[PDB]
Amino acid sequence: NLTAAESRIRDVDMAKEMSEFTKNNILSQASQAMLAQANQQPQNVLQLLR
Amino acid sequence: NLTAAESRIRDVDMAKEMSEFTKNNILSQASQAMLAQANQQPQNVLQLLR
Repeated sequence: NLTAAESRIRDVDMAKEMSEFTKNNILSQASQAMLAQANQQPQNVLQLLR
Repeated sequence: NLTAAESRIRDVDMAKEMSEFTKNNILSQASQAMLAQANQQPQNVLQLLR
């Protein structure tokens, strides 16, 4: 029984944690895509200058 | 007569005790099979990771 409680504190439910891993990754990839879009505005500013 | 009483305390009825032997063994074998089933869940957890 103590093993059970120990595990409930210590052992992660790797199913849910896998889903959180998935999620955090795709949020990172998306975020990077948003950077790749963010940093393209200045070049049309240049098109106004050029 | 005292021999009879002695035996009733001391002498096991090996028929019944044989049946208990049978029983305890098959419970052990079954239990082990349940372990062999128990320890296969984590590998489908891996299939979620992999």
